[PDB]
Amino acid sequence: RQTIRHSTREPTKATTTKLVYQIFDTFFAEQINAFKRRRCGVCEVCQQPECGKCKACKDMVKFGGSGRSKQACQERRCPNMAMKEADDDEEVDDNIPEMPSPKKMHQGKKKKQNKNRISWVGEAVKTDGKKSYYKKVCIDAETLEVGDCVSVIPDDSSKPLYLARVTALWEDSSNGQMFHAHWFCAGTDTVLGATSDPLELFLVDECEDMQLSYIHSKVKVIYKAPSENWAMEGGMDPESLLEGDDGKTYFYQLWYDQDYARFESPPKTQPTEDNKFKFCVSCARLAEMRQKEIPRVLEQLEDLDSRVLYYSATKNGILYRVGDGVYLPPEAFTFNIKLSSPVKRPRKEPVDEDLYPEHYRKYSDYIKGSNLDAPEPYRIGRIKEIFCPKKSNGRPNETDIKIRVNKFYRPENTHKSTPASYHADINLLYWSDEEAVVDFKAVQGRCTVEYGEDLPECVQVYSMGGPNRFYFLEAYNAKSKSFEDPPNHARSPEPEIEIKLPKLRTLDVFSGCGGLSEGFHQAGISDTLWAIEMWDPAAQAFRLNNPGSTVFTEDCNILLKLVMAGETTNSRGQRLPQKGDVEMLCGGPPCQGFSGMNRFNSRTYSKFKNSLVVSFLSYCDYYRPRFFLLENVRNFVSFKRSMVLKLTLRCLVRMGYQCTFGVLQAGQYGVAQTRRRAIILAAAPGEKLPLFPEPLHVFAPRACQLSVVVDDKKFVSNITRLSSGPFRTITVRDTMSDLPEVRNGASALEISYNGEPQSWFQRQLRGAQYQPILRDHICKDMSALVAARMRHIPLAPGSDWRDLPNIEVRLSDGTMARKLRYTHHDRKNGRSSSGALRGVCSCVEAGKACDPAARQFNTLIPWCLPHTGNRHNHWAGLYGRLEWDGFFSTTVTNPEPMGKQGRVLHPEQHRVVSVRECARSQGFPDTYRLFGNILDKHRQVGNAVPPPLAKAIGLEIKLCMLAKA
Ligand SMILES: Nc1ncnc2c1ncn2[C@@H]1O[C@H](C[C@@H](N)CC[C@H](N)C(=O)O)[C@@H](O)[C@H]1O
Ligand SMILES: [Zn+2]
Ligand SMILES: [Zn+2]
Ligand SMILES: [Zn+2]
Ligand SMILES: [Zn+2]
Repeated sequence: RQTIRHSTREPTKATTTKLVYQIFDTFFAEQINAFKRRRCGVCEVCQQPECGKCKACKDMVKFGGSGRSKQACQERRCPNMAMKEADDDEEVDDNIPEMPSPKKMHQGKKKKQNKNRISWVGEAVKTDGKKSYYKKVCIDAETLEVGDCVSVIPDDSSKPLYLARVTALWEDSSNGQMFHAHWFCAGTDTVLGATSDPLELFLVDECEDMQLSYIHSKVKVIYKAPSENWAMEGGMDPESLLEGDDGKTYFYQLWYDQDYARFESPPKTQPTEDNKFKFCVSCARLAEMRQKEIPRVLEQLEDLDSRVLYYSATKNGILYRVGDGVYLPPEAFTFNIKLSSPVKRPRKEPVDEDLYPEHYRKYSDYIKGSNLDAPEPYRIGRIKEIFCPKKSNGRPNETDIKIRVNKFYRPENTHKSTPASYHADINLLYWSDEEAVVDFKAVQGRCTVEYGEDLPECVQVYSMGGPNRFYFLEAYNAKSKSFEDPPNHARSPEPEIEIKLPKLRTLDVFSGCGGLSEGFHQAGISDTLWAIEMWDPAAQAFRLNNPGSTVFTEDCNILLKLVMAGETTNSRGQRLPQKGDVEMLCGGPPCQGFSGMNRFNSRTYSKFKNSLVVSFLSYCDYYRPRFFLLENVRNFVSFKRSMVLKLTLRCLVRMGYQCTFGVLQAGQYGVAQTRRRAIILAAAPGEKLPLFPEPLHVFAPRACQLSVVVDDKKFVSNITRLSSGPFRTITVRDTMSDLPEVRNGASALEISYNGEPQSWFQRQLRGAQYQPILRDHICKDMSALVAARMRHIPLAPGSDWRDLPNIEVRLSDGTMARKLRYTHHDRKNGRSSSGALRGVCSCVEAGKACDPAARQFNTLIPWCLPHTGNRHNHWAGLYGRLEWDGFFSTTVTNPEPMGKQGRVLHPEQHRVVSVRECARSQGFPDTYRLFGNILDKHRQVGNAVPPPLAKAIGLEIKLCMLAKA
């Protein structure tokens, strides 16, 4: 801010461990400021013009006075005063990712060296064809045995020096004195970049045979495994095996996946007792990958005239058998039912511009084309046959595996169309005698589809019981467009039980009201015994939902200092968590202060160096939990030239943790809301690093750009579902179609649902509450003028302020709303059809200034919008209504009609979305308790992580727990 222009503006060292501190101390040397609440210049108060008749305005320069009391006009006490939360992915700085996959680094020509003396030492130890392997070799003085590391020189100088481990030494009668090189990857070639230790290397699946003449020199490389007491080493002082070793010698401790930015513990792959002298883990693994991805049929069950049928086939590590469920692209096949195509349009008639003067501002959006709609979910079908053609001789072709399936219908696939999806379970299907033939290769995955009546338990238990589960009760006949019982051939007929490991004691920092913990708990992997939330209202709410937890309502920095000093309890008399108590650490630290993309500064970094991110990493380091989870706004991966992301990974790698990062879209996991979150996963040395959750629901493509660029390298997660998904997208209708109509200003904290749930989504969220009570279906009370605006926004899909009628209106308070007057000729936007001007200030002129007297007040159409319209894409979305078929925007923390981030009017009712509706958009069970005043509740809901999203992530961690032997 320039000064205090009507502004009502409202130790410092973070608690760190010596390891974390030293990692961050290295950067942005200083040798060659508390948060201030701003006001949202949008509410009907900030809009208010300085009256100039009170101690405030009368104490300013404008109204005769001294600029002493910077206090703003009294008629401008912003009720929505707020801190600028970095939770602002409002930058879309990746809407056009134009890049490939990280080309296997070492791909390139190397320089042959002129070592003048290379002679085998000892006698051969094998003779596989033209290859006679040796145990040792001697080059110009130097000596090499397998297991030793060498260095090769790239031909291109734009490439670094290569380091490799010699896994074999042999001599080929056709190539000479060879060796196998298993390449290492230097830290600066990983996402860490220049933030890594200059001596640290990482293992990668890159190797190649090569002539010993390419060897440049011998190099020492030591392995740095986790100590016996790794989990207790948190907080200790930086040790050392030896100085010449970890201090001055190349070392490594982890494996690295360049495509996924995954740092993992070294593979354990074993060597058959046929290659203990020529084993290469890389080849071993690469061999697994090539074989794990060759669609191949197995046992056969019949040999016919033109093709042979098999009982099962395997593709991508998954075994497919006849009768199984399979996922197919929407292109795989069509349904007999003709996808109806609409015709005609409105009976030709333009809009009345005298009445709707700001409607022309909608043409730019229109012509600019509309953004793509969510893809169709997967086609689903039962495997009837698995067959291979027949070679031009008589033998089955395996390079071509085909599958004949039964087409399953989704309710929306029948003649009933989309409306059929409204009340149907998301996993409800219909059997069909329609068949299709596709290439096994087209299969996207395996799924379970069972006849509901023969299930050993109810539909709900079966659905909440496992991934990719579908069911059917009736069959569908497209020809007669009728519903009949399923045939008998449509029924059934190493499966054990459902092992349930104990929950991990979880410490959730910056817990907010609990979204993240709720989802984790729902995944059945955790029990948040300890939470930290400095903001009281949200801390109270966490208490309400987790009676068995210990909630600390204080700066996360004070508690950690206590435990580090040896304290076991705190001033309030609460028991502090100690090493061994925390098995999992999760949280979302605020990034306020360094939310910009611009590079770090010497000053701007000294503050980040003491930010909550460093404090959170300190917690991770000290407690050394089994699994670490850091969630944040998508842009966490970009802030400050990605240094925030690189230093966070760098710090985890230094701790010896396995770690990765990724970006997820919440809408892909069950909510009718767009919200991308950055996710950093870390896992203990003896754990299995989790994978990111594969999308469950199809969602708008433009909202699903998940890739990330760091220092010109593109990273993606393990996610393979990029076009379709198992379930249809969840809409606003799915979210709140069942809610009782309330009015602007609703305050009844407890009302009746007055009806039954309608959508599958609603069924899940209202739960199995004995005496169901609809809570918090309350919404902000808008001024008589704002309310008037809302009731005048059409219900037609995509209506907003640009649809308001320029008419005089009496208000609920009694005053009259005047018409907006077009006073200046805007040469850019022209005139209306009748000849009316379109400008509302002098600025629409040639550079001209803003005649302060040109401002208008209390006009249905807000003067400010056409005023600055041309420079904000016509403020599309303001006073806009949510669409029943659409989704919420990143759930607002304080719904405002003219708020940038705000497209918040209810689909049909003339009000802004209620607290409960917002909680629905986040996936919170209707029984989830919130605490505080209405604005406090909105904040709670909005800052939280959507449970469905955290649940998905939680299930990935669960898989790792079950896999640990
Ligand atoms: N120094 C601090 N110590 C503890 N909590 C803080 C601190 N600074 C901010 N917070 C709280 O951190 C939270 C950040 C939230 N956006 C996180 C929400 C959370 N992941 C959820 O699912 O509900 C807010 O509730 C803040 O009030
Ligand atoms: Zn305001
Ligand atoms: Zn005043
Ligand atoms: Zn190899
Ligand atoms: Zn102006």
